[PDB]
Amino acid sequence: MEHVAFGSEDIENTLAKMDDGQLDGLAFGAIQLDGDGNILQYNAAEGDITGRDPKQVIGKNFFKDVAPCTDSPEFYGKFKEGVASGNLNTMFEYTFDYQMTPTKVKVHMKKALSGDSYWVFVKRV
Ligand SMILES: *C(=O)/C=C\c1ccc(O)cc1
Repeated sequence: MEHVAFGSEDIENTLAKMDDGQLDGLAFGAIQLDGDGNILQYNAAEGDITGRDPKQVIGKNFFKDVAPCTDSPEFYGKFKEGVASGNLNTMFEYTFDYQMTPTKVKVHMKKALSGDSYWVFVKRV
């Protein structure tokens, strides 16, 4: 396992050194996005929540294609305001119900170390 705690204060620094393989070792769901909503990375722990197959979503748009539930001021509204402001760091509970059993999660969104990339972290509550 990759020993990194969900919500860590320097998680962006840590996850910068990892590759596709290493991100599969985390105890929580991790998704990388560009500033538009396209998925750049998707770890196996996230797949173990949504029934989604990582390889088949990478390149698709999160808010438009993959996960319509997040297309809301409560989720997508925060992302866009962060992508706009040049900073994002927020944690909240959400429910995923698209093509899946309604599942309650804790979500964490934080700007990455790179310029136009954002992290979405998911865990069960
Ligand atoms: C509503 O958000 C639907 C779905 C969904 C699919 C994949 C991931 O990673 C989160 C949420």
